[PDB]
Order: sequence, then structure tokens, then C-alpha cells
Amino acid sequence: AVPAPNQQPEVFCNQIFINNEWHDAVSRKTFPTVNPSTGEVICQVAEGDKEDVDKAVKAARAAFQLGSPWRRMDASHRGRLLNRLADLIERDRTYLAALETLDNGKPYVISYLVDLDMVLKCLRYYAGWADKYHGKTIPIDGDFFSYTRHEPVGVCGQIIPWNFPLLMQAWKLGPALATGNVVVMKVAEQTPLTALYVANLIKEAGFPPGVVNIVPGFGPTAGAAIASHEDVDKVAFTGSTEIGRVIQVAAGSSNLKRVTLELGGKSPNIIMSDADMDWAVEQAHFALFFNQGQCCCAGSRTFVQEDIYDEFVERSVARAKSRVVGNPFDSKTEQGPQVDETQFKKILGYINTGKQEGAKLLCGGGIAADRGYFIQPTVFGDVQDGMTIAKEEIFGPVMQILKFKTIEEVVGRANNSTYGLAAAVFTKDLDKANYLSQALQAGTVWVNCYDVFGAQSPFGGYKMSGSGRELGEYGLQAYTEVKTVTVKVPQKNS
Amino acid sequence: AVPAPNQQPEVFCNQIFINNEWHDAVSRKTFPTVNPSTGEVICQVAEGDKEDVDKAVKAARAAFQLGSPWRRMDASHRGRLLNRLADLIERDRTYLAALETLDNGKPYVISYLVDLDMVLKCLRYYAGWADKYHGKTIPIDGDFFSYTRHEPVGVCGQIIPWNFPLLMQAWKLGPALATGNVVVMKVAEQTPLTALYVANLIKEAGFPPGVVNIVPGFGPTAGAAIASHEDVDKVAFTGSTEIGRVIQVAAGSSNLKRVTLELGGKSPNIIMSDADMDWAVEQAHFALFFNQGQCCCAGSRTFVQEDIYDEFVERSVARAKSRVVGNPFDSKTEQGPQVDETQFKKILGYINTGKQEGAKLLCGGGIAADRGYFIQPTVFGDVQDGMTIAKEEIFGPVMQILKFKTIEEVVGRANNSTYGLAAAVFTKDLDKANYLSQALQAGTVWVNCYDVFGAQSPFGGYKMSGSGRELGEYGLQAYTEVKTVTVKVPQKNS
Amino acid sequence: AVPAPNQQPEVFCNQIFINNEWHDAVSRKTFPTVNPSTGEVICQVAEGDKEDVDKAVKAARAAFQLGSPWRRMDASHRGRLLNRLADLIERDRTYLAALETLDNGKPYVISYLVDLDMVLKCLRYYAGWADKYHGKTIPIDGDFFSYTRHEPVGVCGQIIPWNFPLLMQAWKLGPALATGNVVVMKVAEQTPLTALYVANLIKEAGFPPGVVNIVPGFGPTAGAAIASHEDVDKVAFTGSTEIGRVIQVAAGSSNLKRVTLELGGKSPNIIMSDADMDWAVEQAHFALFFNQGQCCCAGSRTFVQEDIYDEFVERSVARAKSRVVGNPFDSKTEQGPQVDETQFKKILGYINTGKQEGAKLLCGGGIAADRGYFIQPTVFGDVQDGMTIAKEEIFGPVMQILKFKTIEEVVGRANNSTYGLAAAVFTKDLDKANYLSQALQAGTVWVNCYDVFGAQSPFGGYKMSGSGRELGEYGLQAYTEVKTVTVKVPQKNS
Amino acid sequence: AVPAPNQQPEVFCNQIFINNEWHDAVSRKTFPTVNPSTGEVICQVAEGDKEDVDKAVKAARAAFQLGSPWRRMDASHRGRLLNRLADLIERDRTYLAALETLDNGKPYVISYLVDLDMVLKCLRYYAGWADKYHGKTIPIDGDFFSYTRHEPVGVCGQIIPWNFPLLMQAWKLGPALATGNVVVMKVAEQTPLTALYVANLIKEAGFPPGVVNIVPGFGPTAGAAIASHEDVDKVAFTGSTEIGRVIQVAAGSSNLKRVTLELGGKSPNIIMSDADMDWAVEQAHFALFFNQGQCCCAGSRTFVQEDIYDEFVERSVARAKSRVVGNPFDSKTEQGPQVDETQFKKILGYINTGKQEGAKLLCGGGIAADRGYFIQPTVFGDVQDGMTIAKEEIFGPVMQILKFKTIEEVVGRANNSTYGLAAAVFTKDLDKANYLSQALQAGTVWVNCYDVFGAQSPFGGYKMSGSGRELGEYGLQAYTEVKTVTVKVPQKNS
Ligand SMILES: CCCc1c(C)c2cc3c(C)c(C)oc3cc2oc1=O
Ligand SMILES: CCCc1c(C)c2cc3c(C)c(C)oc3cc2oc1=O
Ligand SMILES: CCCc1c(C)c2cc3c(C)c(C)oc3cc2oc1=O
Ligand code: NA
Ligand code: NA
Ligand code: NA
Ligand code: NA
Repeated sequence: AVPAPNQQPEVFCNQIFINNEWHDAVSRKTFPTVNPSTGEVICQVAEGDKEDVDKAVKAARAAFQLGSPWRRMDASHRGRLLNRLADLIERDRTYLAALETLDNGKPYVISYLVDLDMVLKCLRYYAGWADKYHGKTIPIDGDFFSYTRHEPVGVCGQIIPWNFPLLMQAWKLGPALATGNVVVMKVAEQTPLTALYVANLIKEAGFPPGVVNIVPGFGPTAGAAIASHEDVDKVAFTGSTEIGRVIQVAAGSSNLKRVTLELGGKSPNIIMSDADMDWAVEQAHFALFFNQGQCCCAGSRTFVQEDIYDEFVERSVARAKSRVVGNPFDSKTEQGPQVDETQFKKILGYINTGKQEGAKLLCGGGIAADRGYFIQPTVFGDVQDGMTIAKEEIFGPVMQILKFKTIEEVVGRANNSTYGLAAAVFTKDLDKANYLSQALQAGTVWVNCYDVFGAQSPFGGYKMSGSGRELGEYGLQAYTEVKTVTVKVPQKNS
Repeated sequence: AVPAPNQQPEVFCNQIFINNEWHDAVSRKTFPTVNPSTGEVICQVAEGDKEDVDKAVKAARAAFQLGSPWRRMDASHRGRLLNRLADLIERDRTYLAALETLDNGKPYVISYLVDLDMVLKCLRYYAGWADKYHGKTIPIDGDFFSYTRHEPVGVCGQIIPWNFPLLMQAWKLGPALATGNVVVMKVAEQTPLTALYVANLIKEAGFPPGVVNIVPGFGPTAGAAIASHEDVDKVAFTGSTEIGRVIQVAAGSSNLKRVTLELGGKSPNIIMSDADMDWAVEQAHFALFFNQGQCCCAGSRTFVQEDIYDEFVERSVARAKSRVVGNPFDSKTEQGPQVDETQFKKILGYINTGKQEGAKLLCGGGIAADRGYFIQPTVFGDVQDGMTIAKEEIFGPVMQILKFKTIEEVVGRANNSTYGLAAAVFTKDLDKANYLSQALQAGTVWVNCYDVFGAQSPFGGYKMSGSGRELGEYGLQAYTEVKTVTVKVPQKNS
Repeated sequence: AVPAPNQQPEVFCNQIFINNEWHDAVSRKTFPTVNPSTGEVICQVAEGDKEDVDKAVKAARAAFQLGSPWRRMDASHRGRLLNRLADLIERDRTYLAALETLDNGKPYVISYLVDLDMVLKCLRYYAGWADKYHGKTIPIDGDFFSYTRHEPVGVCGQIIPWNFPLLMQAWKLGPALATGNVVVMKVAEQTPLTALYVANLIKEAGFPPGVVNIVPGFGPTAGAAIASHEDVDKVAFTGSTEIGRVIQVAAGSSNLKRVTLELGGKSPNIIMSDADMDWAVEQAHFALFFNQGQCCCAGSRTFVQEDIYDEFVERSVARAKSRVVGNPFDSKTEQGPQVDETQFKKILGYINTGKQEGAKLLCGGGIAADRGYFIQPTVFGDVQDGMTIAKEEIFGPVMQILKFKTIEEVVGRANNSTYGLAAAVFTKDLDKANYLSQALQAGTVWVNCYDVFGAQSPFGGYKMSGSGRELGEYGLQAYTEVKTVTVKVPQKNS
Repeated sequence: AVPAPNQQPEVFCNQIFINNEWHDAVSRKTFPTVNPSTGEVICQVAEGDKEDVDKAVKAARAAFQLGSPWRRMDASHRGRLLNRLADLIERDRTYLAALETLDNGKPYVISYLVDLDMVLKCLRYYAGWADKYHGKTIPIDGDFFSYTRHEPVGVCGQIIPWNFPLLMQAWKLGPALATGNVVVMKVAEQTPLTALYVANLIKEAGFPPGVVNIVPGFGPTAGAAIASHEDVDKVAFTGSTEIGRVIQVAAGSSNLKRVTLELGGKSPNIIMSDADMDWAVEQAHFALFFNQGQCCCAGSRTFVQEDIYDEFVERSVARAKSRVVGNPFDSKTEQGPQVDETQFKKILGYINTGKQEGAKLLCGGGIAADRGYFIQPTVFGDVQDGMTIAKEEIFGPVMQILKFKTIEEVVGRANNSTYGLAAAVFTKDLDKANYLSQALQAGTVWVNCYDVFGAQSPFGGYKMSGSGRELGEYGLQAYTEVKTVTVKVPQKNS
């Protein structure tokens, strides 16, 4: 029961947002944002650079000064503002989903029913946290009263990616604002429009000026500016492992700002022979192909036990072959385009690599349309651990299927990676689920499901998939600076 | 690795313990404690009554005064004291286990390896909590700083049963002492000796006088005095459901003291047809027969899926027929005597009740030895929900085996009880484990195990099996009084 | 900014609310509710008795069945419903505030700006808790995985008093519903109407039928039936200490339901010689007289240090004499009538005891109008600890002012009471504040303020002022039943 | 009550500790460690470099393998090991205190009564946390059961400073081992010997081999190797702000290991005009001179309200003049030597700089003794914010005394710094202390006291003074990796 989209949604916001006001870049440069379903330019957007980030940080700092409206506001009132922001987003849901689909390429039905649903839920979840993150009173030795205050960390630099433009904005704003921080946010050049529209609702909701500032631009310029800024207290980055290291180096080279990273993965999806075949096939398909394959936690190594391999592979192929590729505003479409030309070409290179290193191509392998960045659902069978397509993050609709004999073997293979963002196990057996969920080196382990996210449950990487956790209570930790206050008292009693 | 016991351990402590001194009853009365293995008097113990409780409460109240050594002691030091106590009990481990067996009847090997081990673990666990149970600092609206102090509830009456004399003493002393309370402890007339020796160790560990006071005697007299006392702040009772009511009526009739209760149960042990047969037979046997059936959480309704029933019964009978009943100091003995004549006769009543109401007697059903309170391990087949042996807590070596068809049916029948202490589920299937553990109305659900206790995990009843929780962090809640302090400040900032 | 009241609000709801429908009593009997400003009947209300409680409990029990819409509903959606209810209340704010003043007597300006502000805040606060009250995963010994579920306690009987009818309704509904419980609510015969109207809003917000049921009626009939009901899992009562005993006895005599109580107090308000005089005089006035003195936590023993006594008394008298008694719908009115004839007579009774016992009547001391239950603001000086008005809860606009010299003296005098609901301290000295806030035996200690409530901060009694805490995270504890699940695993690793 | 020291204690441990075994450096090189009281060599110590770190990491990694004794051990038993370690350190307390004094120069009385005490308290505190740092069960939407496991982060590299060798070792081993990690620890070349002896006790206590590995050596070699290592999951460094940047940079350049840092300070100690003069003078003295000025949180900016400036200066000069410098083994000694020649000359440099830039030199100013590294207690007055000595960390017995007028001014001036480790306020006024403890940008704010540490209370920096916290529950956060497990279930109910 999805409302009919406007397939040519109008763009109202394409500038830099600072102090609840719209501005051009100081250079007056703009960049085009493109519709990946057509290859056509949608509009021009302000191209922020170091000097625009400088202005945004100054605006954030000012708003975070002791005595300011943002600092004096009751914590419960921060929750109200987040709940108001959610209501505005809900009022404008049809428009935002359409705009998300236009700029990013994901099917409108999914923008509406998944992304926007999850945005609303995430904001509403964190509105609740705003007055509930207690400090502690602490029974220290000797004649003293000691306690902790959980203070906001301060000016927070947030660099968000293009695969889930609205959801990620919500994942970062939720906890930051619940805890009384202020943000300078950098949106991805491939997908800036929805985040900018949401800035207009942030103003309408009544957040004071300078609390949220949004700088669209490029990574090497506006992103690096944030990571290296001397008055930014904390940086959160979501993107590639490679860029992650730049961020963390830049933090240590500048002011030792605090860092959390959500990086890549090559997540294992392990199907035991006693799994429910029909359910597992459908979920392995979803686990890989969701969002045109553009998910950090994609199930891009599907380990299948040897006794069910052939049937599993067969069913996986048939499902991949029926997957509808097309216009994302068409209700029948399961698969839209890749986000841009760079990704397009990058995925085709990996497909080529897979053919050439002797992975067996079971379907797809090519370009699915003459217009836009559409790639055919592709499945490789008999994939080996040493192959490049088994090791590196493809970020496309390319499925790898590997075969294994034993549970002890599959654990070592699944864990033999520098990535550990997610994993999954499919089995009816209690003991096997418990053994594997314990043994897997991943920040999230799904059992008999995949890509089950909830605002309540934390998410993040082991190893080089990242550091720190987003979502849940855990997502608050990185946005909080702890202060101990220890007071001499006449005589301590229990 | 169990050291050879003294089968006639000497008694050193048989008096009332108040302010680190030993007192006779004001009446000079004494009562005999009996060895249930022989029917013979071990020795005589001071019979505390109302006037001796009153003296205890006064001592306790004095040790609890503001400025007193106990109230001023660093939280961390209460933990040192709990740890020292544990060290003293470990030194005297062999003696305490022998004394427990003599007075209570359980096999020495179990007293040594289970009870005493858990005692040590419990006190060591709670020693660690002493300086970690934080209050909160709270982001209240307006120009205020609000926070909570977790203060001790005060004078705690604690009424400890005879089935696990040492371990229950530890379950109560642990959280009480770690949070800075003082205690007046009433120990069971059937099994007072071990608790009194432990008081000597409390003295030797260095606890200030009045912090722990112990008054042996009878229920209607000493127990009632504590429950009705106008200067006891809290009462903790473990016993029958019937006496539980007497305690809560007395609390409400006197000074609205806080009440926690650990009462009886008719805990269902559910065996699905896909369970591991041998493991489930040995665990169901343990579940019911452990401690001569004298566990509040005994698995006394063994529900078995109809397709495995004949076999499950056949094996359970064989195992029960082989259970060795005898002298609890003999290392080959699995089953000691019941704790006293009253229980002995109560169990024989229930056994005859079962035969009379059409349950099928598969083995046992009579008296095991000519002397002592020994009962043959007994198994009833074909038991129905409507029978009294399927409803009422028997508290003896009597196993009920019921038959069932579906998982929906068995949930309804398992939950159709006024008891809800514990339950268990035996299955290899992940979905059945999770469905049942969510649906069963029980404070503990064990999956593929039974009677697994840890100091870290709470334990307590649903419904009329009690209220409140022992063990874990949860065990501290009932021993804490929460004070909110809200202070006007010049200007609140986040 | 207060909208003009409707001084003759229409009454819509006056029946028993069960399964989202309106019912007459089975008996067809009704009782009058009176306007305490005029002494005249507002309307007839259905008079719930035992049979009506039995219907409500049945309906709640069915709504709590496993698999029902309320049990299956997402925790986050419970939060949404509460926020919905809050929105609907905000919509009808002006009305409900007027209706409260009509039936209860409190000034409309306070109904609007305080009572209804706090209702919204409470509900919004608890909406935030619905999906955040986590259980624990627990590092138990052995090859086991252990964790806790925080489940709803079940059918909750909630008896709410007449002094804050809407607010108390919120305080109890908030936590109960946030944690997934179902409710049978008994509202006060003096003030039933606002709670019945909110029932209609509960229906409009989309709460499933049976989740909230309201039975208006009398204490010894409807109240006693809930406290004694064999299928009510939990009872929460706010009212007199004496009736709290009836409740706690009823619980023990029936099914050992869980019990929390908010009872009376005789709360000390302590003014040091270094207090800011004007601030302390104005707050001490508020502390006693707020809500016509009908607060459980009223500052009804104003201890004042000898050096500032004369001046403090002079200023408190002037302020009391200026206090405007009258029509609660007139904006200049600070004090409306007491709630009914019984209280009215009882308060005059205490005033007379104070005059006869040799307390110094400084102002007021008689009736203030011929119609309704208006009483003169009354202040007694040179009060002694042994006088009746110093010992007993008056629940009227009657101030006692005691004199003290030392900080050691006043602690002992303040703590010399069977009550311990609240207390306060006014001082500019850090160490005095800390000394007194530690030493006072009260659930809430205000420093340089009074009657500062926040949904975030717990509130409740020491001693005979009650057991359990309402508000904050603490408020959830009594509405939660803890289940431990412990599962055998192949091999535990850290 | 301090035992007489052995003033020439024997050295037993001077090699690399890996797998519970003593090894020479692969290079066979050694470096001297010197007695800073005499300037003379105590012994030679194995000089670890990259190759030795590589071996330590490999042993740690092996010790951390799934299925290993350390991984399989009950969490509670980790606590037992820690408590055993503490008992061993308490057995060897007299020796360790003397050895600490030999190698580091702090007075033996302080080594025995403060450092070793605090070591014992820290280890015993963290022994309590080993089985109490629970993960969570989470009420996620839809038909799922979601929970978190708090797993160990893995191989932890710990780089510890020379100013508190034993204490810092305890601060890092405590939480690391409590939470099941394994460690590679680099001790400072100035003070390796006490940590090496402790390793011997770690073996004795029964920790499995590879759990703790200790590599003495130089920073640019061994330290850098740990920060750069591809298989080190986490690095904790305490030392200079400058070197902290090198560590962060190294972590980002290698494997994105997690990082916590405890760096420098220039902590303000603010004396209001209503402060207790004598207490304040003695505590300001303590704040600065404790441990020969060698504290990261030294109160090296003493801000003194103008009306009490001349009196406070006079009394602070007198007390500084009375400070006894000399042999640390002499019980009359308040102040031993600086740790080495480098620090010695560095402090002389800063002194000269304070003379040059117009600070008024009120006592001291030079070398107290050149046999060993002794400096005169030095006190500078009329210090301005812009002076080098008012900005840079001196780490020596040199006091800066500044003058201020208003509370608003001093906040601006105290916060105007790139450091934020600690702060203090001396006042009797409640409002001033509450205003200042909120407004100061520092990790710990002491009120009417200074250098009050408790293992229960977190410690760590704001701004460039560090990131993350040590001690308390918060100290566990950095040693935990969070895993979410989300499971599909048949039907979710509350
Ligand atoms: C209030 C609970 C009383 C009770 C305890 C303490 C208890 C302990 C253990 C231990 C330890 C094993 C192995 O089995 C038990 C059974 C048990 O049954 C019980 O009824
Ligand atoms: C069970 C407690 C009943 C009670 C409430 C709810 C109460 C609320 C408020 C508010 C709101 C202000 C400003 O003062 C109060 C006093 C109050 O005194 C009370 O006794
Ligand atoms: C990174 C923290 C280093 C540091 C410690 C550990 C420290 C401990 C104590 C104790 C214990 C007293 C009495 O004063 C101290 C000062 C201190 O100053 C310091 O800079
Ligand atoms: Na685009
Ligand atoms: Na006995
Ligand atoms: Na009325
Ligand atoms: Na040295």
C-alpha cells in the first residue's frame, strides 16, 4: 500500500547549511549530482571545501558554548525536537523516498517501506534516549562523594556515505543530538539531496542555529578538512577501509579527536546442510543482492555444506535469473542501478577478474541496459578462498558460492579475513548455532536471517571493518565525554 | 579429589550469636537437633524466642547507626571482609561439609563438591559487588542537579530453610553484607549447626559486632518475632508457600517492612522427541532426585512427548532402581535420608495419594531402611494434570512422568499451575528451545541442562513461587534503599 | 500564558471501562461525585464492586495471553502508542485541566501548568523506555550461555488517590504499559471523572481492548476486590499508611501478589541560618501549602535555626495571610477547597488539637467559606516534637514551625518519625548540604528547593511512607518479572 | 606503621618475559637502569626491540586462540587469579616498595603506603568485575531475539610510564585481564624493574603462559613496534601528548587497532576567597609537589582570588621552604630526586624560562643536589596566562601562582588551554562549587581536595590530555569488543 511516486521530484535544497541558513561555497563552485537510472544531471550542488567546513565548525562551536540555548535546553526537550523532526520526515515521506530513489537508484518501494521507515524508527528511538543516559554515583574509599557526569563530547564531525543516504544521516544525528552534541556533517557527492532536504526540516523542527550544519562537497577536500580540523572533538566516518586509515592518521596528526569508523566487509553467510533450503536460498539472495549489492555487510561469501551444494546453487541461480532489473520507480523492479560510473566500472572489473581466475560463471556477467548503470545479477560458483572475488569487497550484485565439509573448517575459512563486520549462520540445530555465533569474528551474527537491523541493536566491525558501535545504547558511548567529580565530605557513610 | 570425612564431627557452636558473643536463650531453653540418618539426637541448641530476637535487633540497629564502624567502612573493605570469610570457610571446608551431612542428611561428597563450592563462589562473587553498585546522576528538567544514592535498607531479618543450610546462608549474607546492611538471621531448627559455626568465622574475619546476628529456634516463635518486629526494615524468607503468606501478612500488620520470598514449585521438565535420549534421562533423574528431592525447583513434572514415552519411562525406571540409598558418608551413596520425620511422613502420604488416584507406580513407593528417614526412589507413570501428585509440591524422591502431544498443548499444561519457580526444555532444535523458553512462566528456564546455578545469574519465582530475585546484580535490589537528591544550581548545562 | 477555562465543563464519561467499551455496574448502582467548591453533585458515576473487578481482570488476563496483539506488539510500538496518548491529552489539555479543577478543587492555573504539564512529560518519558529496558547476558561458570529476559509482571491492579488524579494515573500507566503489562485501575470516588475521560483517549490512541481497564467505585468494595483477587499479579497503591497495611495483608492473604506503596509522610523542611531568607520563606510556603496541603510529601515540619527564627516566622505569616483562598477557576486564587467533607472535618480537628496543646496559632485556624470545603491558611509556631500536629499527617493547609540550634540536633529530630517520604535543606554551605542529605532518612532530599519532580528521578518512601520507587528507570522495576534462561553449549569461550 | 626498608634490595628479574619465561633480547643487547638518588647504575636489563615484540605478540595471540585455557576459563576464575596476584604483591610488599624507590626515587614511605596500597586496591577491584560486565538482551522489532556478548578485544599492547611504574601496570593489567584479554606490555627504560618482578608473581599466581608478556626496551623501538604491529588489536599509551600523536598515527597506518591515551595536563587548582585557608594551602602544596612534581594531573596552575592572594602566597612559600628534600629511604624525606638527568635539566630549563619572562621567583630556583637529581621546591608568583611556565607541562617541583578576581573570569582562563585532565575548586559555598565543577573542561574535578583516586572512579582527559577513561566500570569499555547476535524466532512476545 505504497503511495504513487512523483517520478520527477523537484529539488529545493542544494546549498551548504550553516546556522539554519543556506549558503554557496566561498569559491562559488558547484558540482553536478546525477540520476543513475538515466545518466542525466539532476541539479548543481554547492561544492564545499576546507573554508566552508571552517565556517561550519565555528557555527557549531558557538552553539555549544556554555549558556547557549542548546546547552541549557532540558534533555527531555532534545527528545521532543527529535520526535518533531521524525513527524516532519513522516509528513514528507512520499517526497523523500522519491528523491532518494532519483538520486541513489534504489527501488522506490524500498525507499518508502524500508529506508524511510528505518529513519523514523531510528530518530524516535534516540529521542527516547535523550534524558536516560545516566552518569553514576560511586562508592569511593575515604570521606568523599564521587560521581560522574556524562557530558556531550562537543563538536562532532560526521562523514556519511552514499549507499543509505537518509538512514545513515539518521544513525549519526540520532545519538549525537540525543546527547547534546553539535554536528558538522559531510554528505556524499553521489547522494547529497535528501540530507539537504532534511536540513530544511531540522530548521522547521526548531533546532537552534549551529546545532546541525551540513557541508556537501568532495572527500579529499571537505571530508579531510573535518578529520584534520583542530576544534573538531570527534569524527565518525562510514566508508572504505582505505579511507578509514586516512581519517585515523588525520586525527592523530591534528588534535587527537576521538574516532569511530564503520568500514568494509567480506561477510560470510554459512549454510549448514540441515538448514531450511527454501528459506536459506531466499535469504542468501537477499543478503547479497539487497540495495544493488551496495551494503558493507553484504553476504558476499556464501559458504554451503557439500551435501546441499548442488541444489542450493541451482536454486540460487534460478532466483538470480528471475530478479527484475529496471526502472526503480516501477513497482515490479527489484534491482535499480549502481550509484555511479565509478562503481559501475569497478564492479565490471571484478566480474572480469572472476571469469579470469577460474570462478565458474553461472549467470549474468554483463551490462543489463543501454542507459544508466545497470548490472546483471551475477553468480559465481566453485569459488576458492585465494580468489580475488572471495577476498575483496565488490559492492555489487555479484554472488560468490563456496563449498565446505565441516564446521571446524568453515570457521577458520570464514574468519580468515581482515574484515569482520558481519556474518550469518543458517541451521536448525541449537548447538551449531551457538558454536558458530560464538566462534565467528564479526560485530553482528545473524542466525537464520540476514540484514536484520534495529535501532535497539548495536552494529559495527571487528578487525579492520571498523571500531566503535553504532545504534542501541552503545551508539551513545562515543558521543559522551565522562567527567568525574569528587567532593570532600565531613564524614562518609554507606 | 574429596578428602575423607570425620563421620561424627564435633560441635563447637550451639548458642545464640549477638554482638560477636555467644549467649544462651533468656529462657535457657534448648532443643535437640537430630541426625536424619540415624534418628538420634546430635546435641542441644539454644532455643531463641521473642526476647532473644529483640536483643538481636537492638544490636543490629546499633551497628547500623550513622557514624558507626560498619557505616563508615569503605565499600571496598566490606568486600575484603567477605573474601576473608570465604577464605575461612575454605580452610574449614572439610569440617563444614561433614557437619552439613550430619545435620541435614545429604551425601558428603555433594556437601563437599557442590554446596561448599557454591558457598565460596557466592560470597566471592558478592565481595566483588560491594563497591560497584552505582547510583545514578540524572538529567532532570530545569536548573537542578539530581542524583541517586543506593543506601542499605537497614536491619534485615533473614529466615533460612533446612534444605541448603550453608548455601542459603551465603545467598543472603552475600548481598546483604556487600551493600552495607546488618542482619538478624533465623536458622532452621532441623539444621542450625553449620550456620552457627560460620558465625564464629564471621567473628574471626573481623566484622564489627552486631552486623551479623544469628538466633536458632522455631518458626512460630523466633521467625514470627522477626517478621512482626517494628524495627526490622526488611525480611527475607525461603520456605513453603503457606508460611510465605504468614510472613507477608505479618509484614503488613506491623511496619510495612519490605518482603522477598522464595517459595515452592512444581517445575516442569519438558522432553521433546528430538532430545538426546541418554542425556535427557540422566538430567531428568538428577532434576527430580537431587538432594533427596528436597529442592524447591525440583523437576517434579517430567513431561515427555508421546513418541519417546515408553522408552523414556523404561530407562528412567532402570536408573531409579539403581540409585543407591544409604549412609551419606559412604562415597557410593547417591541418596541420603529425608531431613526429618515430618517430611518422611508427608512423603509417604503423597506416595499413597498417587496410588489411590490411579497413577501407575513403576518402582519404589515404600520405606527404604528400618532406621533413619529413608525413602525408596519412586516413579509414577501415566500421571495426569488433575492428580494431586501433579499439582502439589512433594519435596521427596518421587518422580511424576506425564505424556504430551504438541508444543502448544505442553505450554498450556506446564503453565497451568500457581507455581513458577523453574522449568526446563530438552531438544536439539533451536526454534523449540526459543519458543519454550519465552512461553514458560518460570523464573529460570534451563535448556538441555537442569539445576545449573551460578552466583552471576538471578533466581526466583513467578506467581506463588515467590517474589524478587536472589543472585546476580538482581540480588542487590532488595537490599538497597534509593534516595534521590535534587539540588538547585545557578544554571544547568548539558 | 494560560487559556481561559470552561468553568462548567460537560461530562462525557461516567461508566466502567472494560475492553474499550463502557458498562454500567452489574448492580446498576451509581454514586455521586461532588464539586468540593460548591458541595453540589456534578453527576452520577457507575459504582464498581467485586463482580465488576472480576470482569475487568478477565478482560486484562485475555489481553495478556501469549500471542495476543498486545504481547506480540513491538516494544517500540508500545512507545508510539504512549506518545499518541500524550498527543491526545495535549489536544484536550484545557478541557482536562478544567474537569480536574471541577472534581478535585485545585486551581485551574495549577491544573493546566503543573498537573497536565507533568502528565504529558511522564507519558512521553515512559514512551521512551518501552524498547530500552534490557536484560543481561551473564558470564556464568561452565559450558553454558546464560541471560535474562525482562518480561511484564502481568495483570496490574492500580489504586490511585484523589489528590493528583491525572498525574498519579500517568505515573502508574507510564511504566506499566511501557513494559507491556495490562492494567486494572481503581480510581478515587472523590475524583473519578478525569481518569474516565482519559480512558476514552486510550481507546482513540489505539490501545488493544483489555490492556487498560478502569473501575470507579469505593475502597472497601472495588479496591479490596483488586487487592485480594486471585488472578492479579501486582498491586500498586497510593494513599494512607493505614490502608497500605490493609493492602499488604490482602496480598499475603490471597496470592502473594507483588506490592508497591506510596503512603503518607511528615516531611521535615530544614532552614539553616545561612539560607537565602526570601528564597527559603517562599519555598517553605510552597512546600506546605501546595495543592491545599494535600501532598504526601508536604513540608509539614519546618525546622528553622534559632538565629533567623523570628524573622522567618514574621515573613512566613505575612505570606500565609496574603494567600488568596477562593474559586479555583479565578486566576488570582492560590488555594481552592479541600477535597471533601471528611478531610475538611479532620483538618479542623487537627487545628483544634494544636490550639489546645499549647502551640502558638499565628494566623488563620478556622473555616474560610460557608459553601464547600475551604480552610484558612493556618500557621502554628513554637511547635514541639511531641505535639499531635508535629507527629500526625494533617493533609491540609496547616504549617508547623519548629525551632532548632545545632545540625546534630535537627537530624535526630527530623529522623525521629515512622515516616520518611521526603525532606529538604536550605543552606549555602557545601558541607552542611552534604551532611544533611546523607543523614536524613527520606526517599527524596531537596536542597534549596522543594517539590521538584521529574519523570527522570525516582520518588518513594523510607520506613512507613512506602516501599518501591516510582518514576525514573526505578519505576520500571516493580513492573518487570525477571527470567533467567541458561542453555548448555558445546564449549564456552570468553 | 611502615616496616624498615632494605635500602639495597636485590634484583632477580631483568630480562624479557614471554610465555612465563625469561629470555634475553634476540640482539643480546642490554641497557643500564639507574638509581636517580645516586646517579649510579643498579643493573643491566634486556633491551627488547621489534623482534622481541614480534615474539611476544605471537605468544599472546596463541594464548588467545579459541579453545585455549585462557579463553575457556570461567570469568569468575579470572577474578580468582587477580586476587591471588594481589595476595602475592601483598606478601612481597616491603621488597616491592623498596625496589620502586630504588629505581624511581619516590620516598619509600609513599611507595609503601600509597603506591602499593593502590596497586592492591586496583587489582582487587578489577578482580570483582571479571564476571560482572554483562552484555544485553534487546527488545528488537519483529520476530527476533537479539543480544550482545561482551568479548575481549584481543591482543592488547600496553605502554606504561616511569612516574607510577607499579600503579600504572596495575591500572592496565586490571581491566585487561578482568575482561579476558592477553597483553604485550612495554615498560619504561627508567623504571623497568618493579614490573619485571611482578611478572614473576604473575607466573606464580598461575596465569597461563602468553597471557601477560613484558618487553623492556626503548620507546622508538619496542614502543613503536607495538603501535605498528599488524596483529595487535588495541594499544593503550600513557605519556606525553607529543608521543601520543605518534601512536594514533601508527595505529591508523597499520591495522586500525583501537587506541586510548592518557597524556599531559596543566591542571588548574582554583582557590576562592571563602576557602578554608590552611586546608587549601596544604592541598595546593600537595597538588603540585606530590611525586616530585611528576604527575600528569599536577595542580600547576594555582589560581587564587585577589582578596586572599598575599596571605596564601606567604603560607605557600613557607610550606615550600619547609619541604624536606633528600634520600628517599630516610623517613624524614618528603621529596626524592627527579627520575633522570633529562627531566632534571628540562625542569631547570623551565625554571630559567620563568625567571626570564617576568614571573616573580619566591623561593627555590636551582639545584638542591647534583648527586642524584634533586631540585629545590620552587614557587613562582604573579604568573600570567601567556607565560611559558603557565602553559607548558613542567613535570617538576615548580609552583605557578596566579591571581584572579571573578568566578566568570577564572573559568575562561582555566579552560583556555589545550589540556583538560584534572581541575580543583576550593570553596565552602555550594553554588560556586556546583557552577565550577560543571563549567571546567576537565576529566576529573576535585572539590576541596586533590589527587583523590579510587579504583571505582574513572580518570582520563578532555581535549589533548587524552581519550578514553581508566578505572571504574568505564575502564572496561576499551577492553571489550561488542558482538550482536540476532536470531529468528517462531513468535516474539514481550
Ligand atoms: C531457593 C533455592 C533453593 C535451592 C538451591 C539453592 C539449589 C542449589 C543447587 C545446586 C548448587 C545444584 C547442583 O542443584 C541445586 C538445587 C537447588 O534447589 C533448590 O531448591
Ligand atoms: C505519590 C505522590 C503524590 C504527590 C505528587 C504527584 C506531587 C506532584 C507535585 C508537582 C508536580 C509539584 C510542583 O509539587 C508536587 C507535589 C506532589 O506531592 C505529592 O504528594
Ligand atoms: C595517568 C595518571 C598518572 C598519575 C597517577 C596514577 C597518580 C596517582 C596518585 C595517587 C594514588 C595520589 C595520592 O596522588 C596521585 C597523583 C597521581 O598523578 C598522576 O599523574
Ligand atoms: Na546521484
Ligand atoms: Na537435624
Ligand atoms: Na469530587
Ligand atoms: Na631508574
